[PDB]
Amino acid sequence: PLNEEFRPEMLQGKKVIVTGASKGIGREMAYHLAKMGAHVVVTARSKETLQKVVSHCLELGAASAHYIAGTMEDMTFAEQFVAQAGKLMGGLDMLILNHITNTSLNLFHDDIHHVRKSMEVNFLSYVVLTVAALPMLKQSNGSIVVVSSLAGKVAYPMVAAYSASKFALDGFFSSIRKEYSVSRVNVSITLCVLGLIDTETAMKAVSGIVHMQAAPKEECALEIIKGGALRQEEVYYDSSLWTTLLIRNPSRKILEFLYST
Amino acid sequence: EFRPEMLQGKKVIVTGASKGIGREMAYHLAKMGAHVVVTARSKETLQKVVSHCLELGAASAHYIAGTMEDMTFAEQFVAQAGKLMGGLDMLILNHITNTSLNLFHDDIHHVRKSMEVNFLSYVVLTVAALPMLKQSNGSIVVVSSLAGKVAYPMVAAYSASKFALDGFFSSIRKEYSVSRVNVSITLCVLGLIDTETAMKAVSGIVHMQAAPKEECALEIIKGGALRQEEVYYDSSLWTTLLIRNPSRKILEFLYSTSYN
Ligand SMILES: NC(=O)c1ccc[n+]([C@@H]2O[C@H](COP(=O)([O-])OP(=O)(O)OC[C@H]3O[C@@H](n4cnc5c(N)ncnc54)[C@H](OP(=O)(O)O)[C@@H]3O)[C@@H](O)[C@H]2O)c1
Ligand SMILES: NC(=O)c1ccc[n+]([C@@H]2O[C@H](COP(=O)([O-])OP(=O)(O)OC[C@H]3O[C@@H](n4cnc5c(N)ncnc54)[C@H](OP(=O)(O)O)[C@@H]3O)[C@@H](O)[C@H]2O)c1
Ligand SMILES: C[C@@H]1CN(c2ccc(F)cc2C(F)(F)F)CCN1S(=O)(=O)c1ccc(C(N)=O)cc1Cl
Ligand SMILES: C[C@@H]1CN(c2ccc(F)cc2C(F)(F)F)CCN1S(=O)(=O)c1ccc(C(N)=O)cc1Cl
Repeated sequence: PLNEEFRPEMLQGKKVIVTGASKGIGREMAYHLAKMGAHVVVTARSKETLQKVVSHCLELGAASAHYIAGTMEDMTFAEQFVAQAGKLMGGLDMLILNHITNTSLNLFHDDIHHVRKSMEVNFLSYVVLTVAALPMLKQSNGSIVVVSSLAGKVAYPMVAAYSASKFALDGFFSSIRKEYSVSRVNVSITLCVLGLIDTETAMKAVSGIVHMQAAPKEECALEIIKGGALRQEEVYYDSSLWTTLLIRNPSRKILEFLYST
Repeated sequence: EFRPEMLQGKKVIVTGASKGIGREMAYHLAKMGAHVVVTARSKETLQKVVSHCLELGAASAHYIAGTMEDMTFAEQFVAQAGKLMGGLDMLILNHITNTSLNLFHDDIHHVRKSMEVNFLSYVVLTVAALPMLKQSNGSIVVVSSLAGKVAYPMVAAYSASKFALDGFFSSIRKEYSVSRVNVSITLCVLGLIDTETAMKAVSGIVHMQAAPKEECALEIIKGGALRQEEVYYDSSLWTTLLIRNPSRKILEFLYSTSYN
């Protein structure tokens, strides 16, 4: 990690992809990234909402802003979106995996279809994008940024499929970080553990069932960008203070030393 | 609190029961006088296991062969097994897709197969079995690993699938508490075990102390009989000590009333 204080200029001229960027934290990240003079390529499914975002980005001072629309249910699209984004920017420094299949609050009864879709979109596609991007990311000694959640560190009811997929990201990407450590690949992996953030999709899905405070999505977004710029292993963000301090697991840090050899 | 008589006449399914810990588990069940239905892809080996379970004092022993890459087989395998045994008390999810030790190298197929077999089939099996278990106030036992709790290199796809199990099955465990479904869920976090397949995979690259699979198998069954939420089993007691996660227990307890 960059033993250093975050500077907005760290992101100037940086060639950055942001997925699920048509709303919520994805949008806000893209805007922040634009104000810092980044080249931004964004994706999502709705081209309409995507274009609007691209408008707002160019004004803000984005060195370049582009969009590509498609669904990450389709892995062939996943792959091509990254090569195409590479084109539009002339390389890739930071890859921001953020999109998720749309979810709500339910007791799991029989939806094996929602479980697979969550696994494919929330997780597998992240792996596809990662493979697509790794080449460019090695040359630029860039960064992968992976947005996760409290539900991907601890267990909560009514978010089973979602939690499995976030847990799966932890498992896969943490495991990959260590491989890059051994094989000396200089590409940072940052896992971001977000508590409730006030996106319009979250507050819609939380209404009635859950009473808890939502942290701003604007600071949430900056915080994720900083964690990746500074190449941290993990980032925690949550309105509370209780929360953010327990997330770190030193005993885990301890056992991961058994391999060291 | 545990005593072998707990599993006498209990109806039990063991998956991946043709080799390693799965075979050992079926054998313990047989001694204990359980009704057992076992599975794997190979009928030849399942046959050998079934006759052995009988010699060991099994109240009943039968195999059903098929691949858990097929969610239709998985889902019918449970219907068929349950109807055979007249019900079901315990479901022991244990099988995995063939895995070896290598650096992730763009092999997305392996990552997906691992999610399919290691994680998703466990869910289909569970859905299929839930009505019978609700009826018997039975139990689901999920066999996981250290890589399902912590990050290691050379096991990326595998860890992903096992982490998946923890996040999914712990989440549903909370759900049953609250919807008063009396079906226990046990996650078993096992370090290295001396199964032929583990031993062939983990060498001669490195090697730590392998605990014995007969012990492991039994601790898994015990964990399940006693309805515990997690079971840890490793060669080193220092390792077992470090597996537990109190911060998590608190974050889940805190946000327990958070609310409804
Ligand atoms: N906000 C929170 O309370 C909270 C809490 C914990 C974790 N997180 C994490 O934060 C991240 C963003 O959350 P959010 O609430 O901001 O998300 P969101 O508002 O629901 O939107 C995420 C984006 O993903 C896109 N998307 C949906 N399906 C897609 C698909 N099949 N292929 C490609 N893109 C797709 C959506 O755009 P389209 O509909 O146009 O496709 C959307 O822009 C997620 O990774 C989430 O897990 C958020
Ligand atoms: N042994 C260890 O060092 C270790 C460490 C940590 C965790 N674990 C956990 O312990 C459990 C058992 O491990 P193990 O070492 O005992 O495994 P194993 O003996 O090598 O084999 C597991 C079983 O799964 C079956 N199987 C393979 N592919 C299948 C498929 N596609 N569909 C249905 N069944 C299939 C195999 O039978 P067929 O080939 O005939 O299909 C076999 O009976 C696993 O969940 C593993 O994650 C083991
Ligand atoms: C309920 C929220 C938002 N959610 C989310 C995000 C984006 C969406 F689009 C939809 C959702 C969801 F709510 F429907 F799941 C994902 C899951 N979580 S979370 O991990 O941020 C979380 C935070 C705090 C607590 C707590 N009780 O302290 C519990 C949880 Cl699960
Ligand atoms: C290597 C073993 C056995 N393995 C396994 C089991 C059954 C199989 F069939 C195949 C494998 C595998 F090794 F090939 F993945 C699954 C993964 N693990 S483990 O999680 O028990 C483990 C134990 C100790 C260390 C450590 N070095 O401190 C690391 C790990 Cl990942």
